[PDB]
Amino acid sequence: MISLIAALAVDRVIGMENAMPWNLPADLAWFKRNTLNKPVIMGRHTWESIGRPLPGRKNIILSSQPGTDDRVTWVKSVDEAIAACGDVPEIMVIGGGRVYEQFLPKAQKLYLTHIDAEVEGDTHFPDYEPDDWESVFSEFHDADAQNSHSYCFEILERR
Ligand SMILES: Nc1nc(N)c2c(ccc3c2ccn3Cc2ccccc2F)n1
Repeated sequence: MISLIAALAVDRVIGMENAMPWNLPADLAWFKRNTLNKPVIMGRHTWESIGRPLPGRKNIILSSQPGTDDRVTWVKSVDEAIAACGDVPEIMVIGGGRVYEQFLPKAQKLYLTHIDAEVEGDTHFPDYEPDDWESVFSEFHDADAQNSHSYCFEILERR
């Protein structure tokens, strides 16, 4: 199965991390947990923001342009990325904008972290119709000493 894991701001705004409101430690741990030991598919820029391959995980980069790092797998096609993951229980799509919008049609599960913070941004998350996504889990968390704004974890599944 294919899953997307994203962190969304107000108005479903998607964004490159490293800092911003997406460096939230507790969200990083939610990500690291759900993304541990599963093959990981990203974009160019989402790969640039990590700087290192995510360990114990095949890392796949969807890019129209050629590879610049042998520690990871570069592919050009959505279907090449899926195949490059082998036969695994769950594939994890990491971002960003263009990569989410390419993989939504084939995904069965969403791992959304809604953050209660606003960013002026022109990149958004794909508009999923609630008529084909069931909320299977939400976990609100207050603003914390390490977490600048509150945040709500959510899992959704296609019906
Ligand atoms: N909910 C949700 N979803 C996501 N795809 C991410 C995330 C938080 C950080 C993310 C995501 C994707 C890439 N990074 C940057 C990064 C990840 C791991 C280590 C170092 C790093 F810089 N949170």
